[PDB]
Amino acid sequence: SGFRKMAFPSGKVEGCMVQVTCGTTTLNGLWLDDVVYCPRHVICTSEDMLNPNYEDLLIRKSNHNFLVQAGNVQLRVIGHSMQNCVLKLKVDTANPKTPKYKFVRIQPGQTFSVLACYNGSPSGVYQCAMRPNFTIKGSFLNGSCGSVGFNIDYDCVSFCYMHHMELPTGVHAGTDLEGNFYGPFVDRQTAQAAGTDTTITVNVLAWLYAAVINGDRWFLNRFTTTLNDFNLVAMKYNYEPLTQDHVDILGPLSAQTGIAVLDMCASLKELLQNGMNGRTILGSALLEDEFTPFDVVRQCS
Amino acid sequence: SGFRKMAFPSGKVEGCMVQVTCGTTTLNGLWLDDVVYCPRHVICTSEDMLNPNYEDLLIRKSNHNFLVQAGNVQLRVIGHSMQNCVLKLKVDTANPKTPKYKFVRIQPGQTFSVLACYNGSPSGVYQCAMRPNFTIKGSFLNGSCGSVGFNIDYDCVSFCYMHHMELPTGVHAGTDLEGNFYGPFVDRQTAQAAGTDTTITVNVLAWLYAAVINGDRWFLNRFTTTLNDFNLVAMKYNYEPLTQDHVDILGPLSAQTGIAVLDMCASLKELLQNGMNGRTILGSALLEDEFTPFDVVRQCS
Ligand SMILES: CC(C)[C@@H](NC(=O)C(F)(F)F)C(=O)N[C@@H]1CN(C(=O)c2cncc3cccnc23)CC[C@H]1c1cc(F)cc(Cl)c1
Ligand SMILES: CC(C)[C@@H](NC(=O)C(F)(F)F)C(=O)N[C@@H]1CN(C(=O)c2cncc3cccnc23)CC[C@H]1c1cc(F)cc(Cl)c1
Repeated sequence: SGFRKMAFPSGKVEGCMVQVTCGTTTLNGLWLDDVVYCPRHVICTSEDMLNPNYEDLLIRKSNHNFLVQAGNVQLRVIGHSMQNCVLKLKVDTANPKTPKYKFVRIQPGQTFSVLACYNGSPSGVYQCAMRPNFTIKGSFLNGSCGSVGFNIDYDCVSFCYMHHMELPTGVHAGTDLEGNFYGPFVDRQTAQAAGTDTTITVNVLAWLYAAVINGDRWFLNRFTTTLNDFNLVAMKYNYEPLTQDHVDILGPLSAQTGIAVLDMCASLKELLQNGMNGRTILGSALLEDEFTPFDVVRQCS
Repeated sequence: SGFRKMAFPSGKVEGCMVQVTCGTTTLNGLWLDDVVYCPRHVICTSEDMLNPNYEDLLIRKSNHNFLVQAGNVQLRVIGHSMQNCVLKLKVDTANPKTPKYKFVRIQPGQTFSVLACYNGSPSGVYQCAMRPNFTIKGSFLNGSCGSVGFNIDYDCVSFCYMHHMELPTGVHAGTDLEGNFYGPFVDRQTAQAAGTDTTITVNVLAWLYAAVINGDRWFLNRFTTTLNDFNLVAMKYNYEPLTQDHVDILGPLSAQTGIAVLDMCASLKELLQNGMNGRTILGSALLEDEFTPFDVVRQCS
């Protein structure tokens, strides 16, 4: 027992991280087969960062404008192109450590592991969630661009995130591996702000279940709510609406614990209205929303 | 910006995890060079559980009584010995993925990463701390024994923890890689309990410094404290004593923020007295004690 924020093992991804240099910009690249993926802003200098014309910055460049370095060794760049906000550099050598992989785009509410990297070297791994406002609450410093987020299913690495930027509130934005942003953001040095965030209701409920499973039960009551009454309360507290699909998804945990979802919803409604009355749930004095139902099942089995 | 519970990249350790079976017992082992380390209780049957004599059980075993599997490959065992509570199995193949490593024994308050494994297969990575009562608040199920805790410093893996057991309160106990337990615990199914846990004061202080570095000052106050007065108050909330050593260790963070250590102690005393009153620090509504000064420096700007 016990319940922790857990990331996937990161070895398969560490084997793919490289350093990409263009002029005096350095950041991280993902090396899969014979192509390296990195943010397109690598080709941008500070003079242009304010209002970059990527087409024009790229047209001016050749293979020899990029240097790719995997640990000790230079990879020779033999082609280059851009897909949305990602630069693709073709190299003369396939990565022998390439895992079975897919590129997937995730939905808000879904979680993934981030391997934070600097100068092409993996430095730490943590778990986070795609927020409803399409940011992530990461931990990222200068040089972290091109770090990736991933999930693992079987032996297959699903890459879902590449890091591009930080917003004024201190949260992070990036793209999928095909270079489409999550959220209404652009890759230029300009004032941009995240929309009001909301809480991921379904995840909170999942985590309440994990709490029950670990013997934290003080927040249960005899009562039950409806979906419609619950959503009225949710709306009030900037929680995402709970849909019938969410209810379905929690079916396993509901049957496992003997607490019906609309019962858990009544608990959660009470917690929103009254607070925790000085108590904690799973070592937390706030309602945690970065664990999915699947994560809860994964860890509790 | 941002601050996250961050683990070390697990790849170097993933390449060392194997499965060890003896009789009907299967658990995890750590394959370094031509040695597999695992908990000695792998040789205990369901009858031996209360008062096993491990020396007596081991002398009855042949090399061929132990099955070691790495992926699909059987490793032939060609020798065995016991050191304290760890079994060492000599195998005929040195692990080609052996990283640079050391074995270290850590002290209460120190943090490390855990690679949770089942059947020799890594399933997740998380960060935790050696509690003052010599337990860790892990997340482990049946079959997790042999999972290890580690730090990485400059490509060198410091292994500091091997998982052996769970206590009644749901927390976890184990040994260093020389097989000495942390704490008074024993590898027997006899009645054992964790002593009262206390908060790692030096770590809470470090984490307040992290909050300042990250741009939040709301909890500071105009006061200072003597070290003695600090301890007399903090111990009333079950916090560990802060020592002159701790104070020296916080000097770097003191210098970067310009807040004297004793001033930060005054801030903590007030937090303990007042609570958060609806506010958070670094995303948390309680005082986090599982980041060391070193962890904060590592992760922070
Ligand atoms: C409005 C945003 C575009 C901007 N935001 C801010 O500067 C602010 F205000 F939020 F800090 C931003 O993230 N600029 C990045 C910063 N950077 C990093 O390595 C970096 C990454 N993650 C967190 C950090 C924390 C501290 C310092 N650095 C980082 C280098 C590349 C640069 C960039 C990205 C891009 F997509 C397009 C262009 Cl042209 C330039
Ligand atoms: C007093 C403790 C010795 C005992 N715990 C209790 O009795 C308590 F307190 F949990 F009820 C305990 O941990 N037994 C372990 C359990 N185990 C696990 O795989 C295991 C590991 N981590 C978490 C789990 C969570 C759920 C189920 N299993 C696990 C198999 C091996 C066994 C063992 C270890 C040992 F060192 C000596 C002997 Cl002879 C037997």
